[PDB]
Amino acid sequence: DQAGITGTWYNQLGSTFIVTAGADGALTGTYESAVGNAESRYVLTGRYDSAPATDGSGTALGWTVAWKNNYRNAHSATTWSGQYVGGAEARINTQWLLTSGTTEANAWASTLVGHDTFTKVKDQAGITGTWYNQLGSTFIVTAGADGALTGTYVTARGNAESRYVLTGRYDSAPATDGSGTALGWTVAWKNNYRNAHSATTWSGQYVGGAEARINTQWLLTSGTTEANAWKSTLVGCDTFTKVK
Amino acid sequence: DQAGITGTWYNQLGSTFIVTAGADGALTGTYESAVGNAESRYVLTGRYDSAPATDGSGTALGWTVAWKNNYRNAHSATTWSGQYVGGAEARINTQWLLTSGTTEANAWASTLVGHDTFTKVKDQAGITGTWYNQLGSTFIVTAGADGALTGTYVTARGNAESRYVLTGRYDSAPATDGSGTALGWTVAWKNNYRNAHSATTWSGQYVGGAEARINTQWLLTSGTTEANAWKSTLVGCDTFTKV
Repeated sequence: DQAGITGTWYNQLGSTFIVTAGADGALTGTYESAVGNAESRYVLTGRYDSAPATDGSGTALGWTVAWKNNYRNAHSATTWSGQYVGGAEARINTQWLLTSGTTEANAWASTLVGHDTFTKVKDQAGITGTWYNQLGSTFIVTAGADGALTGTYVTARGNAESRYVLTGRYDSAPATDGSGTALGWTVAWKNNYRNAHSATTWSGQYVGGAEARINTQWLLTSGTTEANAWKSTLVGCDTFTKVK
Repeated sequence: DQAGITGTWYNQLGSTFIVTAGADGALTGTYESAVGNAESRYVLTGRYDSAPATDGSGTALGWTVAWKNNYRNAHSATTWSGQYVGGAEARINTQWLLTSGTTEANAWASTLVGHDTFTKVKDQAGITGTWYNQLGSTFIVTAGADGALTGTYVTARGNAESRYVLTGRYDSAPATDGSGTALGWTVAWKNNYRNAHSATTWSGQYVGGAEARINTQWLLTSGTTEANAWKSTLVGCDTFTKV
């Protein structure tokens, strides 16, 4: 829960994840990566299921880091999708997508995938607006000047109805060689009407111009028992356009 | 290397992988899963980089299991994409995609993703033919009556030229409810002309009819040093059509 997630987490690479869980399902914090084109802290935002099922399954959650701070710009964003498991050896088991901004020629090679285990020991104008994917889903987002993404997601498919809060990050200083703009965001599939004990992260890049698009891959993690943890995470791809 | 890979491997779930690596980059064997809708042995086929680099990096490889045998049909296929790392604690580090045959309505929810670590210590007619993806790549495949897939792959993109061998598996007895047919295959990016020290696995489903498709997700693993292992694997999606 909130008390369970809030705190400092360490992964198998030596990265440090500092997070506060809000009563409302918010995740806010800083990420410090021991590997890659990274240095010092980066802002992270995400969501978690603030009312997980009480059958001993984990708590679905997700979060995004855009790899830009005052010192470094790696023209990339990672999203982690996973579940928090509580108790004496508390864990956040995740899968992650790392998208780099690329030319359209290199887009097929844009996205790394991996797994991280966390333990408690050891432009703006372009993106802001309404987007529509091939499923009929609607993504309403405001890009902040500081790399924030905030808005609501409405899915035409799955155990979803009405709007869900979304938070994420984008590279607010993309390279100006015609590369896309790396970004990601999370929805926890809980609102006032439904709780699907799950969270999706989208990792992708915004491409501008006459046919602007946001090309993404996503991870959907469900809260599971440890028995079913191997079958907790769906993967897919969504293409968003500004026209339905 | 061939000698390093050949043998019995065990993962964190208690599954057993028995494999023979051929001198030609072939992987053949049986998989026994400790979890899921699986019992007894299932055929596996795949490929590996038979000429990895000698800078200490792992050896790219992948393989497929279609979850059909004489006792069980789970209308699914898993592809593992990873690298073999040799020495005293030999490992195969993988990511996997498990695609289930679904209706078009449920296709968005068809594919699971995970990671497995292995240690040495504990529609035949529809599919057969030429397929083209959105990148301009060409996939030529023969589906065997037994769930085999064999053929060649020619990629319009990446560190690739001419044909590469492909092997894989499909559900040779999907359900009679309009679901797609689960399948997967592997290409190791080595031929007589090029070695890209990498292997791709496609996991997906064949949908038949007037606009037949193979909808896939893929994992591309490069051989890396242990320091670069975190950045070894690309993920994407390819749609293949007959046109």
